[PDB]
This record gives sequence, C-alpha cells and structure tokens, in this order.
Amino acid sequence: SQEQRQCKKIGEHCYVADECCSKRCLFYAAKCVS
Repeated sequence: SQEQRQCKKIGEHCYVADECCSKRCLFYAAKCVS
C-alpha cells in the first residue's frame, strides 16, 4: 500500500521533536529543520 501522512515537515511549527513527524524539532528553532 501507499499512505501519505505528514505531521510536520521542514519549515513547520513544533514545540518538541516528537511533535515533528521527521523528529527534527528544536527548542530554539521551534521548527522542523533538516
């Protein structure tokens, strides 16, 4: 199958890493960063 689900990609808002589907969130950046 092929499912397309995204929580928060690069450039999104998030308070923690868990909040970001990519797990690239930072307390300073507050946004998913590569």
